[PDB]
Amino acid sequence: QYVRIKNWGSGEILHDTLHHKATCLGSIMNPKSLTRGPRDKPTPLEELLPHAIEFINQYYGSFKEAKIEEHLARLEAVTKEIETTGTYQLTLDELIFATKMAWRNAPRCIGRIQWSNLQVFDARNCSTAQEMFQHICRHILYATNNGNIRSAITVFPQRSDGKHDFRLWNSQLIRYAGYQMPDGTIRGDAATLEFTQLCIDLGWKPRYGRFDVLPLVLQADGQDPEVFEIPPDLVLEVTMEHPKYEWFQELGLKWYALPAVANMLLEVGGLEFPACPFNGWYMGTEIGVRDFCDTQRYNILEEVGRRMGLETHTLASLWKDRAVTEINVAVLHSFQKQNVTIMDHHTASESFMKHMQNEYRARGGCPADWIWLVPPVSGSITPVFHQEMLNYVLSPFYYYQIEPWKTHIWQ
Amino acid sequence: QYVRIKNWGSGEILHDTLHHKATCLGSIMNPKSLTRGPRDKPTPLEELLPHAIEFINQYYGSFKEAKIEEHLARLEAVTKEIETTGTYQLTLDELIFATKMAWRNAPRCIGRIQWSNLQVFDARNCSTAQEMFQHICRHILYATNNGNIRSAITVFPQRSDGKHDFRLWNSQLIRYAGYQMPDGTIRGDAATLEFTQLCIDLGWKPRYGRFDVLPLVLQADGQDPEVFEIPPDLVLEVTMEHPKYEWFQELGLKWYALPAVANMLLEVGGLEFPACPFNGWYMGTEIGVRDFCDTQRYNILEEVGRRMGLETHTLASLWKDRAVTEINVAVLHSFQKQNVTIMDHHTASESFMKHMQNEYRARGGCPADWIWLVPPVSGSITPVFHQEMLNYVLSPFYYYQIEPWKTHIWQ
Ligand code: HEM
Ligand code: HEM
Ligand SMILES: N#Cc1ccc(Cl)cc1O[C@H](CCN)c1ccccc1
Ligand SMILES: N#Cc1ccc(Cl)cc1O[C@H](CCN)c1ccccc1
Ligand SMILES: C[C@H](O)[C@H](O)[C@H]1CNc2nc(N)[nH]c(=O)c2N1
Ligand SMILES: C[C@H](O)[C@H](O)[C@H]1CNc2nc(N)[nH]c(=O)c2N1
Repeated sequence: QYVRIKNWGSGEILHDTLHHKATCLGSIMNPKSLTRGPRDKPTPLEELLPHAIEFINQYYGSFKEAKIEEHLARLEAVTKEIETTGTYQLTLDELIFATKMAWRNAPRCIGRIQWSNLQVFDARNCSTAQEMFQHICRHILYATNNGNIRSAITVFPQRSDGKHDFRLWNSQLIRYAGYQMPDGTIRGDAATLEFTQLCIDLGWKPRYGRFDVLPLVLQADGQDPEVFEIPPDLVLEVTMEHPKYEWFQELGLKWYALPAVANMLLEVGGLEFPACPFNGWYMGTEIGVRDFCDTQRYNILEEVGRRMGLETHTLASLWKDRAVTEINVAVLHSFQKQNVTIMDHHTASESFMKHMQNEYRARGGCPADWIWLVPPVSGSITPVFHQEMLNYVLSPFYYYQIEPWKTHIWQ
Repeated sequence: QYVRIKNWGSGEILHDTLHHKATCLGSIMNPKSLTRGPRDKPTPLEELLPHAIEFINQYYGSFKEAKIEEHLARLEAVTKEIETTGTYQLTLDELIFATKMAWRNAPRCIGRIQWSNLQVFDARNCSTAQEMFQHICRHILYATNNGNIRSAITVFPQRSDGKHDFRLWNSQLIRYAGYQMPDGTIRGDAATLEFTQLCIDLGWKPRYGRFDVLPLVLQADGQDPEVFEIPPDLVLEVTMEHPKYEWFQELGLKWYALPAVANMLLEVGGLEFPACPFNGWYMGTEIGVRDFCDTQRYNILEEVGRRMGLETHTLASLWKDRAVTEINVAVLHSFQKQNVTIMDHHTASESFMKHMQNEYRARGGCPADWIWLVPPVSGSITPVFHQEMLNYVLSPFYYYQIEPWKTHIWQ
């Protein structure tokens, strides 16, 4: 059967079949259903082996020209591998496939039309935190590409017993430090207060700035994490300026060009990769609305309002809506001016709609979390708002993890 | 136990207990879980009687000063009533309580801080469509109050066997007609195309305008529906003007002052009221963003853009965000100028947050559908966006219904 899905803007109807391949608390950010926690022992054969077979089938079934001999031979090899060793190793080709599929299956990602365009750095041979650091640097460097942003993923060694996990303690590859000031005030990124403390506690020298790039906190083979400063030549920044307001530059705002997730787990055919940093390119509203205007972040709304000469004390004036748009054009303008890849939320919405349509035609569905896909600003002025969606967990998938410091056994 | 809920903007944590009193497909507009369909026979005693007792307990348990004698006597009376007659009648006091509770339990309503402030018109003695019409007129008149908008509800007779249902075939008490033009174009409200046809098909004279107020299509005691024109002196309208753009008036826009839902079903202690029109007052973004800017409605965005002299062909310019805000200030300004109650989305968001906080303190929860509660524009600039919510069906509740024309047996 199917689930009937309606696009209220265009009246269009779609039939979801794909939800049958799946594995209200919808407005929860980090639900347990979206988390893949730690392990003390390897995954039971009873659950590993069927998952593995399904992946191999999915992998071979994706081929335009089917190769039955290779498929059955690989099915045989993998089965024998799991039954005798208690685990298995993917081929590079299978890993590349897994990373794209997991992105294709990320319900919270608006940039999925790009799913097939991903550079994969195989770091499964990695053994030390220094080698992890080198892989992360190469990733930052490749992905940054002097502002011509490229989507990439670095896949570190898979979880074995769960006592030898490779982990990136950071939220993101590039992110700013947040300090609780003696004044009671907060400096920089209020969202990294706890993690900034962790870095300081592990020997990081805090420069006490508003835009201090946090260090890499790398855990290799279950060992205690090691702190590494990101070479500043690798961190590309965009200084904020408005195309009409000269005073915008005076706010002294900047942002990093690279949106890279550092802390997620890639699940593929029973295998778990607890260290697999990935990136795309920015969507303007993420910096302009979330990073600059949330009270839990840089919180600049009032200042941009006052400087525009608006009624900052009457909500009914819509000064907040007026200010947010200027911040958003500034973000867009600044990235454009400085030759750095950025996408506006309107263009992204249309792109996702095209992708979703392609996905229903290609496989009878697209897992999509409406709450995440709808831009944080101008919702209904956007096609995705009027689109009914089905949110489900397929495989391969990118899961959240429990924060490493909460489960790590020290030395 | 409880469910831990986080407000990411203020870091605040709440514990939901109330979800235990309840009865992903979250982005679906009219799910079956939110619908209460028709009946051929009265509700089985096995399901009616326990629901009835729970309501009586809830009603008596709401008293500041408990009345055990009255409670047990009413429990006894109701039980005897259901066991012997197969149904029961609420007291006016119980009905008033039920209507407010159902509003308090409406997860999709941002105006809930007002839940206790509701005028209840008891029309349970109604027998004809002409009497229904008189009750609706009195409601429109009371609620309108010359622009000083008051929340009201008219409760028509409860469902008996389901073959004698009282129904309002309209979506809303006041709404504009939508016509498919010979030109292939659409005139007026594109969202009422099908229902406008139904009215024409039932003998309504279409005036072929952009703002033609639809007639009342009233079904009393299971009879065939009757068409009634709303007395125009009862329909208060706000003509749209911008406080700075003189050309805004030239767009020739207007909207009705009264947001009144006509088609929902009130469920209370096993009883179903399939005709119970209710209203509040407008939240600006509903007219400005949804009614004026959706492609499925009045679709004015491009015209407001051009007239502002903007890059209507480059999405990256953020012309849509620029235009929507002006439309929104126009809506707000026009209702203010014309002394008609309206609430901006920023003020409404703050109000709901205060309400939600009061609700967790008062009963350990607040059923809330995030997708609906977050304004259609300026999401994150709003406190409700950062609030994690739990969506569940309590009782009393306002359910959707299957469109009457789809199930009605004609004469
Ligand atoms: C190439 C351009 C891309 C764009 C414009 C894009 C954009 C986004 C945006 C806007 C979000 C919402 C993030 C948030 O609010 O926290 C997101 C989330 C996500 N994206 Fe993409 N994305 C892109 C590429 C990628 C890539 C390359 C992958 C993986 C290989 C990916 C995986 C995800 C995942 C897993 C999430 C959810 C993250 C979370 O739950 O915190 N995206 N993406
Ligand atoms: C007094 C001021 C009020 C405000 C500002 C308010 C505002 C709203 C808004 C903005 C919505 C979203 C509607 C949509 O997008 O379709 C809504 C939905 C709702 N409200 Fe309220 N409301 C108010 C009063 C009421 C009253 C008096 C009741 C019932 C007695 C009520 C019952 C509901 C219900 C049941 C829904 C969901 C309607 C649907 O699912 O289509 N509201 N309200
Ligand atoms: N915009 C954007 C975006 C693009 C790709 C990816 Cl992986 C994530 C993205 O956004 C998220 C926003 C989380 N606050 C993000 C994640 C990691 C680094 C920087 C930004
Ligand atoms: N705004 C608003 C609003 C206030 C109270 C109620 Cl009952 C409903 C409201 O909005 C809905 C929007 C549906 N498109 C509404 C329902 C019925 C008539 C007019 C407006
Ligand atoms: C698909 C999605 O459910 C739909 O388009 C929703 C989104 N949020 C909404 N929120 C409100 N208040 N009213 C609506 O009609 C909608 N439409
Ligand atoms: C409570 C709610 O889940 C939360 O505040 C969400 C809303 N939608 C979002 N959408 C995206 N892309 N990113 C987010 O962080 C959030 N935050």
